Amino acid sequence: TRPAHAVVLGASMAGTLAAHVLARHVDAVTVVERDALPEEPQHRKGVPQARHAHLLWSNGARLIEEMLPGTTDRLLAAGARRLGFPEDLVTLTGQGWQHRFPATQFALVASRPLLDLTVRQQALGADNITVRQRTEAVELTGSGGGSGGRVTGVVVRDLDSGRQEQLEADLVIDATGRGSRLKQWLAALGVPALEEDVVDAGVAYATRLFKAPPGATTHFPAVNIAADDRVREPGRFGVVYPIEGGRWLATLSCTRGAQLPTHEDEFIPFAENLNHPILADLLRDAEPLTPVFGSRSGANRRLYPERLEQWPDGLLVIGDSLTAFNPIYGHGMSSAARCATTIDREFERSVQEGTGSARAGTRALQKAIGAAVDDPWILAATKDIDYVNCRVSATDPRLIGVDTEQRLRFAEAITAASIRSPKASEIVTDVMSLNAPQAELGSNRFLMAMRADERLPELTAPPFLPEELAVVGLDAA
Ligand SMILES: Cc1cc2nc3c(=O)[nH]c(=O)nc-3n(C[C@H](O)[C@H](O)[C@H](O)COP(=O)(O)OP(=O)(O)OC[C@H]3O[C@@H](n4cnc5c(N)ncnc54)[C@H](O)[C@@H]3O)c2cc1C
Ligand SMILES: [Cl-]
Repeated sequence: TRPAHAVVLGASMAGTLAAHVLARHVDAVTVVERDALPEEPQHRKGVPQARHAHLLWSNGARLIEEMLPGTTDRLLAAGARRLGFPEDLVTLTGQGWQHRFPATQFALVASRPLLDLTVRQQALGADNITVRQRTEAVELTGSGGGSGGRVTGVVVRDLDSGRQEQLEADLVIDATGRGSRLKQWLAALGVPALEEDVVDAGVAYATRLFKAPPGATTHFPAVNIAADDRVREPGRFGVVYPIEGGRWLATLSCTRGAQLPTHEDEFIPFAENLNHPILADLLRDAEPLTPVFGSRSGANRRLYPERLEQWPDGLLVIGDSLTAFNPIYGHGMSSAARCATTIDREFERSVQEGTGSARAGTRALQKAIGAAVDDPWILAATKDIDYVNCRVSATDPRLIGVDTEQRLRFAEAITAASIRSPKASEIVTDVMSLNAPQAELGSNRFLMAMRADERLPELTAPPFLPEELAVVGLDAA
């Protein structure tokens, strides 16, 4: 019959959105979060990735705005910036500088603690949501393996008292992120292993927070620098994003085989060694506020519970626990929002009575969630699969059934069109913002746009406007 109590494990972006949506369809929702959740925008140990630059692409932003009206204005009122693409970015691709065409998509940029707080404030206020902070999910309860498995609840431990308690539930949602213990919980119930795809280019991140030149966060673009991506060499990248409070977040990254800064005096020289040194020129006199923070969470990985015949009833997996991506493409929060939107749109259809058990509904929900995360998976995996020394363990025929040399040729063509042809840039910006599938770049429509559109002359300098150079006090020469 119909769920009366849902338990959500984890209260970051995926779990907070999921709890909001589930409270609309289920009598009572409990949220279990290991951290204390701050009432001010502060970093916390359970989301260490929030130290690094975050873009909320228009796909995720619109889905959050639909679920939680007013959120976008609250973010802008608190200093977030709406960055139009490509218009508001100075971007060097492996094919040249991006012409700054009038924006066709956007992303919201704020410090990740402000985004998270603003969302929580909107989403966890409902009267039928109970948030248990400083509480750790320990294992799942129920039975697994052949025929009739079901999850009936969760063992939780209060971290202040050390006391463990059994939390019964009709539906359990794992939103505990890339560090989820899900595989261990499933093995303990007797559930067989999940199918999983990996495309792991060994990407790593190094980030410093800076005080920006006054006014740069409002009147100076974001800047994104990529390698010429010589076929046999690791990629190296850098981005500088404005966030609230007149600060710049600078995130440097590379793929397997290149070295990232780990000491502060190594940071600007890495940016100096990118294909164009502009990031170093911008940061050279900016005031650093933090040491270098690192991340090694850069692999693309995807679990396929929707394929497991022995998936247990009453269990859903969402967010980074289900699938996680190379952060350079910026889709994890959008993918989290898609998971919650999909639950919202499919919950009633899936749980309609008639089958006599929760199996049909659980499996139908997890199958719809699986379809919803396909776009960020195939985008990021396609972009990473041909890096030198990339580790590929995937069954996806879109990836493993195609000629590598053909894919490389396709990719250069798409990039070359996007930077200098406005009609191509619209379609590519749609895909890069997670609003059209990667498959659209192989369509008749896109190929025709690539062929028929004008192509502007190559840019020979970063396309800053004069008013922008004035802000940071640089000279075109
Ligand atoms: C370097 C880097 C840069 C990124 N940049 C971007 C970007 O630009 N744009 C974007 O959209 N995404 C970006 N991402 C991805 C984004 O951070 C995540 O997709 C997003 O946080 C959603 O993840 P989540 O809610 O599923 O899990 P997480 O955010 O990882 O949170 C999981 C939650 O579960 C809690 N938890 C864990 N274990 C337990 C337990 N046993 N019991 C209870 N609670 C538990 C944790 O404390 C945490 O609150 C980036 C990621 C990284 C690493
Ligand atoms: Cl991290």
